[PDB]
Amino acid sequence: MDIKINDITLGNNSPFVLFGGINVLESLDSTLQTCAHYVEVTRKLGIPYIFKASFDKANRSSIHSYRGVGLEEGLKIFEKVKAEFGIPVITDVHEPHQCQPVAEVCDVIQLPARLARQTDLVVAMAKTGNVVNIKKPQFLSPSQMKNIVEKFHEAGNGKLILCERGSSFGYDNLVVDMLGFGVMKQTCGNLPVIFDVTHSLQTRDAGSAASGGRRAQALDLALAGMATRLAGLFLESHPALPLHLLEDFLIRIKALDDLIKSQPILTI
Amino acid sequence: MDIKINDITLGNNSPFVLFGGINVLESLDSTLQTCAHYVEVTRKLGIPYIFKASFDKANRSSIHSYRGVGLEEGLKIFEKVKAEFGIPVITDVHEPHQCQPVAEVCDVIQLPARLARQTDLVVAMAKTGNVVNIKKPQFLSPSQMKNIVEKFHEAGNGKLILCERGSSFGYDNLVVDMLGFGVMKQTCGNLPVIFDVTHSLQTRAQALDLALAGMATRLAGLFLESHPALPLHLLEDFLIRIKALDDLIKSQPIL
Amino acid sequence: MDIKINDITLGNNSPFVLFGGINVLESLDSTLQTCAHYVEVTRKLGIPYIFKASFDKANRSSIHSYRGVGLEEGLKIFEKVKAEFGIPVITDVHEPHQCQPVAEVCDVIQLPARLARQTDLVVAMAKTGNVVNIKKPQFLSPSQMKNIVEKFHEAGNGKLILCERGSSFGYDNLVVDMLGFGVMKQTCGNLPVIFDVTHSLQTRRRAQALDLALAGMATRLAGLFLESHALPLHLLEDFLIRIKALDDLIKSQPIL
Amino acid sequence: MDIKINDITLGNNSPFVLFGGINVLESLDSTLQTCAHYVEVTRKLGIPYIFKASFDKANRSSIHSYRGVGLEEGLKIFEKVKAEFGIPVITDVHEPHQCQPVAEVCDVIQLPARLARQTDLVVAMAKTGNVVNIKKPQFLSPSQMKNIVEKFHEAGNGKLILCERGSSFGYDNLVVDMLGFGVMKQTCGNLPVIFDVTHSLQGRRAQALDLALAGMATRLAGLFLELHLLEDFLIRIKALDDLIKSQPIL
Ligand SMILES: [Cl-]
Ligand SMILES: [Cl-]
Ligand SMILES: [Cl-]
Ligand SMILES: [Cl-]
Ligand SMILES: [Cl-]
Ligand SMILES: [Cl-]
Ligand code: NA
Repeated sequence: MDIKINDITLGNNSPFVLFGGINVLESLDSTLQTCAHYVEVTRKLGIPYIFKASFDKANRSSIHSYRGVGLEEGLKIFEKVKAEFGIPVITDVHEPHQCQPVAEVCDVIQLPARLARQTDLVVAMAKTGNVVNIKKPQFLSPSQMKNIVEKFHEAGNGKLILCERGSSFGYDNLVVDMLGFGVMKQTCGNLPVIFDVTHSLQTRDAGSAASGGRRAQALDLALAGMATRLAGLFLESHPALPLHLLEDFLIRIKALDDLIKSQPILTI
Repeated sequence: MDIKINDITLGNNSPFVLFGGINVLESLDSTLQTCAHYVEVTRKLGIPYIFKASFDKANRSSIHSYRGVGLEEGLKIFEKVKAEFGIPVITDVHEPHQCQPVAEVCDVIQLPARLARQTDLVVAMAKTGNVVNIKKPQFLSPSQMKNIVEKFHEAGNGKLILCERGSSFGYDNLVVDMLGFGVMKQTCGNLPVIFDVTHSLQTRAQALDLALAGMATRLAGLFLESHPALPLHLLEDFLIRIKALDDLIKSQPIL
Repeated sequence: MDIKINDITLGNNSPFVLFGGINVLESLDSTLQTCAHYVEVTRKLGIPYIFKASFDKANRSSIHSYRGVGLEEGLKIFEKVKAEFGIPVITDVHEPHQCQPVAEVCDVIQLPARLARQTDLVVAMAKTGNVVNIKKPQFLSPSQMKNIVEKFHEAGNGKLILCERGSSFGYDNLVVDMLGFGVMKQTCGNLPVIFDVTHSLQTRRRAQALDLALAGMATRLAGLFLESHALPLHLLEDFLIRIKALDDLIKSQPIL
Repeated sequence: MDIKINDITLGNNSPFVLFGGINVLESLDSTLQTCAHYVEVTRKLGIPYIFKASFDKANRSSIHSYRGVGLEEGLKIFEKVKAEFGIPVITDVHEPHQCQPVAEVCDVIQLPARLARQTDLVVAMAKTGNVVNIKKPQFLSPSQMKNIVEKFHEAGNGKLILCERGSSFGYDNLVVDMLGFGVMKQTCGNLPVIFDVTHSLQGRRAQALDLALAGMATRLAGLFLELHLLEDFLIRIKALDDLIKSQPIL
């Protein structure tokens, strides 16, 4: 099943879409500057791009870390991003009451992994009728995603993206099961699957030392996921991977994606 | 560090405290019946007791599933439990705005495991000044519980209980690392550690074996659910065993 | 099901049996001294005791680490232990050809975890007719132990002990699933289940070994398997006092 | 570091090599038939090929299960495969005494994962001087492969292949950590790394293809694989391998 996002077609048989941006919105000027870097690199390669940021992030690593400019100013920033660059945008919500006003502006709304079973939020997000990105909790098996999808369907919204972010592996933070992508596609009606490679490399479960040198293998992880035929890649980059590297990185991802997406799926 | 909850002393070198009750509040009358059973059993066995129930199941599998009586009616039920039996109670909170009104009634308020990183919720719970029960996420290493404890300390509340509920073990399965208890005690200032045996068994006579094993490591409390979950009529027999072990362990000097 | 090992009764409802000793037989005099310390302490506390050591350790940290005294001299050392102290002994085997000569001397023979699905070794061990200790591999689940037990039964030997040593948990780490003991008892005919606390900790000390040991023994087990040099040898008495306390309590109550 | 196996170059920047065949050798005729199929498919696609089989099934579910032809007859069959098809072969060894006679015939000898810490087996395999395929244990972090490599080096054999076969994930289940390939390359001197997709897989056809594609995207020396399913698979794997190998390393 494909999802149309303005001009973009998002789907597991379509050219991959890049989701990226900044962690939290600070100001119009800082946002436009960072967005412009992604837009310039993606335009150089012809890759569809959706800008991501949080306006009120409730799960930062300290309780006084800045949560973002907030709903009213955040939406004004997102409006300007859409107008200036002509791209769609994506943000997370965590309060049911925020869903409707966010959905007036933001093309895709995101269901934080920790909240993925929270019924009042699921309903409120569903009722917006917007595209929704469902983050797969690290503690949920891929064959359980169908239950979250079922709740969205019960609440009347089928425009759903499934977002892989890794699975809990010992006290070693996260491992990504490359088979989980296929399990999701098969059980959830071939909804668009996207791969959050950045959060798959998170180390808040066990601390950074428990991940050893393994996180340096991030291009590899991205390539490996995209080899399984995916609608998109969710990826953070700042001058997260560095920006001199972003073009080189996307060249490799686009090469693989183009190769994969050009071949018919295996005969049956 | 010990925590006083009314007349109860909760701590890792004190007689274990039972946090027991039910999944979800469904009516006044069923709640009082179940709680009466727990009170009568625990009083005769001499086991300190805190009554547990959720007022809302916020993450059931269908949007049409029964969620329980809800906040307003749930607090009325908890007020009646406290009046009738004179015991403390515990319930979970899911939204920052629920924290102050829940804390006015419920002695202990509980941070759900999946919400343990929600900073707005941590702050709102902390501000209540109530005793807090921190459910350890299945995806968190025991040496990282300190990170949650640090947030509560920064928010000005140190009356914290650490609650084991198992660790993810592959897909759809949990294991309880019996060494984690000691890791939590050493790295979190010997705050009370309690064991949620019920949720640790998320896919028998297995509950007793697992409870015994956890309590062998010397813990402040046991957290469990029954249904009229352990069959309610087996409660007394179950607790006799747990108390026999707890008494023995607690009588041995710490090494 | 109980197993008699000389005058010892091993079983999940009997007083726990300590299986203790050392990693690798490296000498005669030092072996006897260490064994003597275990004997003195277990006799003082009334705890049944079986001395454990490897004669050939195929597991070493370097290619030229000493592998141990070997079969012939190792069996001689075991003979001396048995003559001097009058206790049973246990050791591991790695090759079918070693089964007979080791079984003639040793009261229990051990199947290494890595070899637990090696059919030729299983058959050769079964055919000795000796008591066998089956080490549960860290990569095998507790409900698969019944398949190893079946192979021994097909080969004619039912005098089997199941030994827990933890399960793989992420990378380079072990966790002991306290529920596995019950799964093994239920699916394998209530054969004796013992807990190798030493090897269950090898990726993680004294206070840890105690907590883990107590936790396991709370589940009602036939025995505890440990190495010293590994627990410091002088702390053996204190450690066993606490284990025996819990074991006596548990074992004195009927099963629920 | 590349390894030459006859006229095959095996390395992490070379065209991938297919290791495949059958589980356990049962007869000459069925072995030659299966091998001929792999040869015909790999030749027409231009993929280097090494034939794999065990002479013995060391783990069977019953004591009375069929065990395979055994060492003596197994080596006679491997000799005939090499004479008929002119390809290298690979088999596993389980006992030190088997190492020298197997190495006389088999180009690559394999260290089973469960036996990777058996020091006497390592030494005996090293002393053959043959190319060795080291199967990574399901509990070991990829950085710990360096400790096994060190042992082989100290025993005088540097012709080593590291082989991924998945990692234990709870009970009775495996996961392949796609980050581990790079870790093994970086910590073990860029020895060839190959991916045992068959044993990593605790329809199922489509799963094997997804997993194989994902691992080969990390840039590997080779792969193990068990109406024309082999060729359809290989066509896709070769397409991806060729693309990956044509990009400079980042
Ligand atoms: Cl903080
Ligand atoms: Cl998560
Ligand atoms: Cl709960
Ligand atoms: Cl959890
Ligand atoms: Cl041992
Ligand atoms: Cl093992
Ligand atoms: Na004997």
